Amino acid sequence: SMDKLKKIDQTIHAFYCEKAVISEKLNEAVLYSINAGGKRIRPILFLEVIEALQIPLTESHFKAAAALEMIHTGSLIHDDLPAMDNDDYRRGQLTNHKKFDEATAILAGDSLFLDAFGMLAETDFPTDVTVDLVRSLSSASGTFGMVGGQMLDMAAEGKKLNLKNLQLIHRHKTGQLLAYPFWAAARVAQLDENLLATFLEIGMIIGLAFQVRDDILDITAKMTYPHLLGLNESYQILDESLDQAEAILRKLSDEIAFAPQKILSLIERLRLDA
Amino acid sequence: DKLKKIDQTIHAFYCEKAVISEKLNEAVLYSINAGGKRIRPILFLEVIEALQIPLTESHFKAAAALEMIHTGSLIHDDLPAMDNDDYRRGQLTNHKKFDEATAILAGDSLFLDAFGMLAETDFPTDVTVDLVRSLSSASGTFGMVGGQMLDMAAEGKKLNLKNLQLIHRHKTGQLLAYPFWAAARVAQLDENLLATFLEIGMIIGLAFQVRDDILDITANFEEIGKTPKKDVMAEKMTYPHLLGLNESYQILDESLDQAEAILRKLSDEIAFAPQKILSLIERLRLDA
Ligand SMILES: C=C(C)CCOP(=O)(O)OP(=O)(O)O
Ligand SMILES: C=C(C)CCOP(=O)(O)OP(=O)(O)O
Ligand SMILES: C=C(C)CCOP(=O)(O)OP(=O)(O)O
Ligand SMILES: [Mg+2]
Ligand SMILES: [Mg+2]
Ligand SMILES: [Mg+2]
Ligand SMILES: [Mg+2]
Ligand SMILES: [Mg+2]
Repeated sequence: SMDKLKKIDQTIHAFYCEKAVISEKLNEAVLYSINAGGKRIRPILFLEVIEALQIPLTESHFKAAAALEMIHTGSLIHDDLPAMDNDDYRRGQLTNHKKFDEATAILAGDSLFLDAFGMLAETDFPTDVTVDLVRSLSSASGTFGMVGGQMLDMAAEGKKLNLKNLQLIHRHKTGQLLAYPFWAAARVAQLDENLLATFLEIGMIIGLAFQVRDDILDITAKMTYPHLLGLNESYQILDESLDQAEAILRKLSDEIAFAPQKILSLIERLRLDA
Repeated sequence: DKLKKIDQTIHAFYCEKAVISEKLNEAVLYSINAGGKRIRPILFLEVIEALQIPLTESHFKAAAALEMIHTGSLIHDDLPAMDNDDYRRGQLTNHKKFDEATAILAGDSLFLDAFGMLAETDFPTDVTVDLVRSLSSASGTFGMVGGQMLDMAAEGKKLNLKNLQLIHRHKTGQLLAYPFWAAARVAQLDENLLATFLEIGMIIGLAFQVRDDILDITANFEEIGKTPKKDVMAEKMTYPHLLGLNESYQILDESLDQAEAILRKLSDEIAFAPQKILSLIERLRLDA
């Protein structure tokens, strides 16, 4: 009903504006990175799986979605730093450290990480649900998730590596937090164990597809699919990953009260053509 | 020994899961193992014990989470764009031992991992959610990171006592208040008791930064494990810079006195044995 993008941004603004401000500059810097566009694929997938499962959307679903986006946004800020990829622009816009300075951007990223779990604990979900969501969000973001993947992507700089090493980087650097929204929606829906596993499986496939798509675009728009396998095979892997994800979603819809059309449409907009 | 077990708990979190990056685990564990007084996690645990609750592995995990955020804050605080120290805890800072990128990510890990650690306890789930909300509140934009920004923005500025307190209560106060509040929450105490423990923690937390400011300009490298007098070169707003050393020593001493008096008063209102906590506060006292 209400535009999900607008509501997600309003949820985020409300978190920063509802409490007595301590540092105006910190709030400003954090919101700069939030308001600097973003397709919001991660929170949108969470919300769309919730609706697909016939659950009416509430304030709390938007907060859980927002928590996820805050972690994603924080990782981008740090990834751009001079000590990291040292980029002056993300999406044709000044990166945080260039808009402000290096110390501000390090702290803005730290805030988004730490704040996200506060956003997530503000929901009205049953408390056992919230605890699992926190555990899994940490697992997907930290030393055994996104941060680990970031370290391996650095550790990788040194070498040609095989498929196994490329998949290891992607799985953790990006795969985990693209899969989280699928698993998390299913957990909020209180689905049984094997359904949770299926939803996580979809998410990992979509995470893979998203990273292969990235690699293909970044050379039509080092340690990548096109470099490792060539373009032809990269296109093939993207296409069969999306097919595979779509087939599992359709099979669920033939088995439980699940209406994934909007998800299937979102996935269809990721496709690339020769 | 609590020190030993806190470290054991952090080690197990990192070693008992399948490693993704050996260099990340190495960088994180480097800063942990370089040292630290563990005042925060120890305070949490001593409150629990003072309230007559036998310690369990779950209390140590909650304590560890708190130390993990603390350690993350130090790694970032030491960075060249922040306070730029080559030394922390007697050893090379993370960014000098490895590199700046590694230090950034190691700090990030610690922050994100800490909530995972906290979520692994066997506490009732409403308790855990309360601790998560309050730990985030103490640590983030409205706590420690908020105070870190104020501290950087105040360099070279002539600020008043109110502004200085704001910096200190947020960058340092929040995460020393948290362990008192948190232990009382775990203990399931009533509202006015939670507030009393929070107040003891805010008193101790502000005093701790007064103490740190003092040490910065009076202690030697071997004593503080970090490069002396950075506050002077950087023109930080500090208690000695605003009020002078003499009044700063006075404030520290009387703040510690107040915290102890409230703790002693609690012991004739509920079942509470504060001796180890009082002992710990006594080790914080400074002489001019
Ligand atoms: C976890 C994150 C932030 C992914 C960063 O990966 P890259 O560094 O390869 O991606 P872009 O900067 O091109 O987004
Ligand atoms: C002053 C602050 C808040 C940072 C250092 O805290 P500690 O003095 O507790 O440092 P470690 O013992 O943990 O090294
Ligand atoms: C969150 C932190 C680090 C508060 C203490 O600030 P300082 O910068 O004075 O701490 P030290 O580096 O002197 O330990
Ligand atoms: Mg990168
Ligand atoms: Mg990058
Ligand atoms: Mg500092
Ligand atoms: Mg410092
Ligand atoms: Mg200091």
